[PDB]
Amino acid sequence: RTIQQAIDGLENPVHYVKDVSITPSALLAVAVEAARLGRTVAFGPGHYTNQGQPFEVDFPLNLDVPVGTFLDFPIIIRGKTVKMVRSVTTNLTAAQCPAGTTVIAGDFSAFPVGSVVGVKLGDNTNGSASYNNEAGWDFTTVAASSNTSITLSTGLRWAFDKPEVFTPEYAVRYSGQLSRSSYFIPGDYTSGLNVGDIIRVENIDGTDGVHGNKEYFEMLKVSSIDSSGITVETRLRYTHVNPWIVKTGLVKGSSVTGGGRLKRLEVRGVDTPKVNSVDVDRLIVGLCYNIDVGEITSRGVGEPSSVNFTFCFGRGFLYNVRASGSVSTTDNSALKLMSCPGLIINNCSPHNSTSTGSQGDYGFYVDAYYSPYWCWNDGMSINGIVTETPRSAVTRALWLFGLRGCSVSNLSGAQVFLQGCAKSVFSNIVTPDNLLELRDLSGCIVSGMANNALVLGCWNSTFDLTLFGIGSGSNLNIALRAGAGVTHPETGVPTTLGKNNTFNVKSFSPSSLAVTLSIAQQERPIFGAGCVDVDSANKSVALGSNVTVPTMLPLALTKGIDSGSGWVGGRTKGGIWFDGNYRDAAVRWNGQYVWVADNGSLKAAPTKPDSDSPSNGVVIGP
Amino acid sequence: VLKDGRTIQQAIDGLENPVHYVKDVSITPSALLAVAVEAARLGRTVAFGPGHYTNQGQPFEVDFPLNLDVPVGTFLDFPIIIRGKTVKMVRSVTTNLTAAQCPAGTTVIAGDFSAFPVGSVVGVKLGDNTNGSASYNNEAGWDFTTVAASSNTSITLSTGLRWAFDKPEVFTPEYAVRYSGQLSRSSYFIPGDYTSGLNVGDIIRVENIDGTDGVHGNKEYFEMLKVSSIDSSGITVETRLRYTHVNPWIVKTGLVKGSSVTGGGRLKRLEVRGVDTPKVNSVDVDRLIVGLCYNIDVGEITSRGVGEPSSVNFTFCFGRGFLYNVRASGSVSTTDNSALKLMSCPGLIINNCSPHNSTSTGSQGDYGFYVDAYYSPYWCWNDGMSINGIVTETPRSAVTRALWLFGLRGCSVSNLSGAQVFLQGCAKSVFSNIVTPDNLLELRDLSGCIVSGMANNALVLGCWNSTFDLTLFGIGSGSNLNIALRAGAGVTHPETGVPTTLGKNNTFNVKSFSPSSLAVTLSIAQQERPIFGAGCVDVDSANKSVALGSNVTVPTMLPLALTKGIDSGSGWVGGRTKGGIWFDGNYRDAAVRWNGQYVWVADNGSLKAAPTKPDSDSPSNGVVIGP
Amino acid sequence: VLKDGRTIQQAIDGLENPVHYVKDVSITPSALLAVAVEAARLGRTVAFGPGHYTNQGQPFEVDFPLNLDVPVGTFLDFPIIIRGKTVKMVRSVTTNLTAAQCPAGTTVIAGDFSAFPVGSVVGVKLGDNTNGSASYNNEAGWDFTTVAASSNTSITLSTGLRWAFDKPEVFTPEYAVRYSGQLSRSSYFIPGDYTSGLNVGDIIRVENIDGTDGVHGNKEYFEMLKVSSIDSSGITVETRLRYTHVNPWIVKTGLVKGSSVTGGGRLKRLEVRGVDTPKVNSVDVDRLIVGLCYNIDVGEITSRGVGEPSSVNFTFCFGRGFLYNVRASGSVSTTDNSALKLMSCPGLIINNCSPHNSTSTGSQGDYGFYVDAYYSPYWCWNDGMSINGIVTETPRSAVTRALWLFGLRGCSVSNLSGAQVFLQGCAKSVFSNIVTPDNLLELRDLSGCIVSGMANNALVLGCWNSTFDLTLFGIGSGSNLNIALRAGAGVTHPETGVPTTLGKNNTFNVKSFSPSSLAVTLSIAQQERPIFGAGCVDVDSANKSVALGSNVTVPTMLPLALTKGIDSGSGWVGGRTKGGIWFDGNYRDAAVRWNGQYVWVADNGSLKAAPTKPDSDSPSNGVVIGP
Repeated sequence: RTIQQAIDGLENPVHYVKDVSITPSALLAVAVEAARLGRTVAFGPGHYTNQGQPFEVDFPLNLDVPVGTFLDFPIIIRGKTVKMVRSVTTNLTAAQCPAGTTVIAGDFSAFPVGSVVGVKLGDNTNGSASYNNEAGWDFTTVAASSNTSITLSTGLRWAFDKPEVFTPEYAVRYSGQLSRSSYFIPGDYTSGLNVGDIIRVENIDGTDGVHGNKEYFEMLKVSSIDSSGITVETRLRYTHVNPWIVKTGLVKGSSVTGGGRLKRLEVRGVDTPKVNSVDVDRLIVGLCYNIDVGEITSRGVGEPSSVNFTFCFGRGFLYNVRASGSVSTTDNSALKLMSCPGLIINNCSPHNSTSTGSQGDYGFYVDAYYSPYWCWNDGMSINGIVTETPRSAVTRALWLFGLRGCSVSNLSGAQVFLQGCAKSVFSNIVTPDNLLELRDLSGCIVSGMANNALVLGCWNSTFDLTLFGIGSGSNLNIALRAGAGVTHPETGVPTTLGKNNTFNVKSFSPSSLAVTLSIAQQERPIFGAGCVDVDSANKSVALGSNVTVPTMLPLALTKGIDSGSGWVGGRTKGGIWFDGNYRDAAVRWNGQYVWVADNGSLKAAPTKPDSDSPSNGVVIGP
Repeated sequence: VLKDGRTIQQAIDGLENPVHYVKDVSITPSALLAVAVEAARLGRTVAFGPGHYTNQGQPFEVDFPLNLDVPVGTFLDFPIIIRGKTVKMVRSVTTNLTAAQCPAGTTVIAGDFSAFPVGSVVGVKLGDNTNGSASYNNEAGWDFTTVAASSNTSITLSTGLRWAFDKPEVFTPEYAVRYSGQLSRSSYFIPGDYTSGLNVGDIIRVENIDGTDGVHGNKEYFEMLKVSSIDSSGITVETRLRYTHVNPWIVKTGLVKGSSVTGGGRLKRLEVRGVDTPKVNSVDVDRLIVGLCYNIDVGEITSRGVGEPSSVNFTFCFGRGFLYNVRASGSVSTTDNSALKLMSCPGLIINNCSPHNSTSTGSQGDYGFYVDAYYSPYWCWNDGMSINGIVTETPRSAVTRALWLFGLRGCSVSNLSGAQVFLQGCAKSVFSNIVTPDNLLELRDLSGCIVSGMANNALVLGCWNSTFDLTLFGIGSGSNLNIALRAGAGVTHPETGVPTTLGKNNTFNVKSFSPSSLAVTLSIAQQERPIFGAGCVDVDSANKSVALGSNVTVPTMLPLALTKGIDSGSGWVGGRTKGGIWFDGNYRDAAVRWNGQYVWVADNGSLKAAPTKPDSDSPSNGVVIGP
Repeated sequence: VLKDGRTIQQAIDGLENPVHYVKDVSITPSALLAVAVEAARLGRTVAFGPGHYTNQGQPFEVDFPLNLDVPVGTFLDFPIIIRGKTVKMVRSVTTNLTAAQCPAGTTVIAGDFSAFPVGSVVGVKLGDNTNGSASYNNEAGWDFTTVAASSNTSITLSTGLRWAFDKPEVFTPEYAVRYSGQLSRSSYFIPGDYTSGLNVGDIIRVENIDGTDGVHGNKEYFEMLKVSSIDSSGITVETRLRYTHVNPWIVKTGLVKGSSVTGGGRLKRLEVRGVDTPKVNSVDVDRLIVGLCYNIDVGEITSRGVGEPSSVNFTFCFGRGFLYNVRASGSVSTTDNSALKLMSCPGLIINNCSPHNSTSTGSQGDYGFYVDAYYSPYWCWNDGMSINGIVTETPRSAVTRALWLFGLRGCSVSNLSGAQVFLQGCAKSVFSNIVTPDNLLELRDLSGCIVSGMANNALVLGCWNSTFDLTLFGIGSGSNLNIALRAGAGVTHPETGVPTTLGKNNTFNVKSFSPSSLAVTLSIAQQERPIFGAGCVDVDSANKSVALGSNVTVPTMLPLALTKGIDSGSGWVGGRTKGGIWFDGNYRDAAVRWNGQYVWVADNGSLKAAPTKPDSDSPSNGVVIGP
């Protein structure tokens, strides 16, 4: 009967998964068939648990997950970080494969002498920050191989746990410098690369990492190629010296949308992933290009992060994200980004982060160190981050580290830490109940309002702050404290004195204990014309150890200011116009009030004159 | 008949009419309700075919999740109301009484209350059939107390009603407990044993009684919170408290678990009330109301209005919400209201709203955008909002005010443009990138705020510890006639509620570029220690640069670039500095003008003075003050 | 084999081939049009199954609403053009005349115009087969006049054509009336009786003739407005007028009522022209053009380009639009153009645009982001836009300028980063959070603007009543060699159009941190009353702090933190203050450096001077000025 066949077909659309009991292998076959067409797999209502197994694909996945569908199992889309011809896994420990290792045991017969070989951490280890390698890739050449060992031509830069050793499909050493902001890489790569391929550029000898470190890399998409060189779709973010150029195998697109719920989604190694309008309890996006992720909610799964983004390159968008429910024992964050240059971030609202010991679990954290790598967060635009204090002994809530050339605005709710940033603007910071902590910023502009503030180090920076209170702990009774730095963020030079920082502080604490500004370990601090405090305070300017060339413009501080011969005042052409008579052009100067009288003479008196000729007045001249 | 026993007719009928798809514009209200009930059983969407649906003219109301897909070509032309339980109740009695029959302080209410046990918790709300009245301070209030007596003809409350109630509805909460002590703002753990009534995922109402953390120090305010863990020692909530409460009631709500409306089509009227995590996105809604919800997500909305005082409202939305890409218009009011109106939505991120075509009939206004903290009786702070990107136009009204923000604290606000802004009664907030060059900028009773941008002219009333960094292009035409920036008296400190008429410690950095020969750059009255900063500029066509009115004390000035008259007096305070100043020049460019002299250090090191600006180091009208 | 009328095969065939689902990539252009016409009757979507559709290589053009659902896996690889009527017409005559044959001032046009009555309104547009030419100032112009003579061989216009036209098309509008007098910007009511030609919901074109409210005071500008109410006394419009018009034409348009393209898939080329409220969202569009639309909503778009001078552009969009989350790339030009290009879009909110990979072949540029107000002949202001979040990179071109904003007024702009910004010919706008530390920041002919952020170095040309608050890290390498901030001559005031070479009353607060021994912090010429504010800073490695060039008058300085040479002269003006100053110290830290002396008040109250900074209160080189 054709009618029965027709109705059976109508009741069971291809590409519509509606049986929660679909086997893992049948679900995989659905996804394989959809990918041949490039179309979506859609789901009917229900609670799907996939026999408790992860569902992993290495090809494009386009899911429509509607309201009423819960995909309650791990879904992992995983492309190839480096495209490989062969690989040998290993169970050596980091102690058996320490930094500088050149000989690795295993069956390496098929690895030709002189070929390029790469080494990565095994897929069943997280490595360790203790030997500075949780995410590292190393490239070198084969000096010798046998069915018992391989000899590398240069030693491994870091220790590896469970090293996996492989031959890249296409990997070439560049001789010379690829400068940041370039778009053309000279050379003949036509034997290995095509338009649309994504390459990894792995620095070896350059120093354009955070703190001047040499471990960093970036991904780029080839937009043109000929025998003279390749052009890439976005300009280089970092300067590389003698890098490796390596072909990746990122998956060509993937998407997850629809309004339903996913327990755990991992999107790794994808070119142009989209994740939008879903509830994802745990979301991980890593080693991707041109991401677009937004309108996401995430309740967490009790892991140290709930949503994180790692090594995302190109021009990404991250918007309208509510993330929560993370629990950590070491530093981590509900919403966490690590080295995502060029990303636009708009409107993130994290909350309910918890730490169970002595370290933090932040609401929002942008970090540039993922051992071994120190890739700058170059050129990010961040607007609209609303936080609350972690449920933690650590009250820090929002932490930005390793940003350069970034525009940052509208940060509110809980304690902000800005650390190790360069040439960036941070405005509309609104955290009136909290400390604002600032460390080792170079050429930054910081403005907004807080309870109290701490500046450690910093160079050529401006701090334009309204402060409502004073410190309670290491900054006890001080509205703004400045102290020693540690490291210049771009050069990595150890540096304890801050230099040339401008302070425009309006301090409104009504406490009789308040010390408006307490400054130490600073060269040429500048106290600007915008400084204000009120006369209930205890002290206006306390200068401590190692302050040199302190500089002041006329301001509206009301209580004690420390003295000394090193003060530099304002400088001007044109004089000044003291526009007044004895009433309102009397200049207070040491123990006198000095004024020009109505008859043109210069006078002085030890108390403010109530006439042009007070009885305690004297004529200076003529 | 088919292999599974069904006839062909049933199989095609089901394919041509899926249970969750509504394509018949003539579907009855009862049949539509049955569709919605069945979709809620499966947690899934009801989708519509094209057509103009009127539901026999009837409102369509549900008290369970509704998830609608309303595509382009579908017009749901009937009210749709999703209504959860603001407080979960085990019994309730409605009355017919007016507010005059149930005044403030009432303890005895007529009706059949025989099932209300003495000593149980009893609540009173306005009936759903009244809006109350701001005239007795109660449009939205809830009161909780205990039963002191009950019978089949009246009930006696242990404490008198806080406000009068119209049509009071008297009820037993399913779970309500009185807390003894303070719950501080920014806490996340509430001590006590709530395990007999609460579970993880429940939403609770915390109703303040004795605390003063409302706007103006008022005692009427509340918030909602979601329970994230519970044990016999206390509950934790998934967002920290926004307000400090003292001896509050802790009350279990019955918010609906989710709901959504999406799809590209058009709805005449959508009310989303008492929903945990509602989503409304990518629809045209003529009248949208979202009220008493948690963790909202509303965006990509257009609204043409229905000629009512507001077109789009958000009221009492708690947790962490998003509101974005909204175009609203078409409202008509007789008393103050707004096309897009928000009342007490702490923690909300608002991005890109573009209201227009708002109209008022009388002497009050119909604003484009209004964030308000007073919804009588409540004064819940708009604490911790982030607002970016609001474009307004002048209402069609006697009142030119277009964008009004009241009762914000700890808020980051930026990018407000197009028509007249009023900031009122805000604290510890930043308002930047204000761009309203054709309009007055009005600022009243701000405490610890920073306000920057550009306008035609400006008015500062009161304010404490605030900074006004403004470029102004014109001068006032009415109550601020010919003044670029006027400062005058305040009314009330916003946090403490203390009546206060003098502003204090405000910084003014005003660049005033009106070319009018009538312009007065700054006209300052009723201010203690106003500070005229180094950023002040005007131009020498002005009539006057600084006029000082009544009750100005300790006026303070830093060296600046104002060019016309400045009022004199012995109370002026100048800038203070270490290091002296370097007057870097000789007689031509280090001559200091001082009263009627020019004073300079001559090339031989002597100090000279002359009554006109010196054209040489030794003018014939020069005098040596000394060597 | 029957159901209730229909055969079972009918029903099965209907279900296997639903009528609004296009799933056959072989569908003919005629059949696809018929699907679109049927959907428009219902106002519903056309949805596509997966596949690569090429429409037999034909453009697909409609002049009625189109609502497409284009899902992931669908590629519509052919041009799709939705085109409403810019002006509704009742007759039109096309010609093949060249611009030399129809020069500016032309009153007589050959052709069969026997159907055009003397005294009726006639309009002239460029033919649809021409682009015109900027060389005779007309790529987009419309002219309206009356018929003075007509016959089967020519028409005579009552007034000469304002510009030359190539292939002029001559037509009678359906409804066009001349307004006598001024329609002021910001108004909403247009007096007169238009009921014979207009209804609520119509969109009108207001074409200025005699007003001067264009950029540079030019007379060529127009806007579109939607009628929200009408009676016999006048019309009301949904949004207030953006421009002031004098003796304009009021012309009825035929904009299409709605259209939309969504769904996740890919389109080769989409042109949306003459549409009331188009929506384009969540699609990949290689080339996207949106022009002459009202209340646009375009967002979540990616565009890889087609190698044309622009990839995505918006022209003449009115009302209240949104543009958001756009990644555009792949443009290639030989004359100025931009990957993402906007021309005259007043009132538009723009949020989060990330253009890249733009290329130009010769001496002009191909920018990443460009907002322009000149599209010949028109100079319509970009009035009241809000722009936030633009990330650029340097074009692959000899021109390094990457982001160019021209002809903005009343705009709030923030968060511009990544590559070289040019702000030109803007008025009464704020531009903040500019972060381009590797690049020149170029600023020309700004009036009443506030510009803040950080760059490598900066150039200010002209400008009036503006503020430049900048941190600079380097110095120029070419035209601005060795200078951190250079100021020079302007050209034109942007609002009045008055030719003006001197800037006036600009405030410079520059913090310059170049460590180069060549650095000149400020090099100022062609400026009246430049103000060097109290926020200026440099470091003492620099060569020079302030170099004054030709035509600097009334240079004004407040006490600041510049450390190297400042040019001298008698025209310097210092700060002004009430209350004196408190030099709070003794000989150590209240010594005033003054010409070649240090002056201080000694502990005994006498005034002293010494030629070196004093190391005691009575140095051996000191002198008592007086007691």
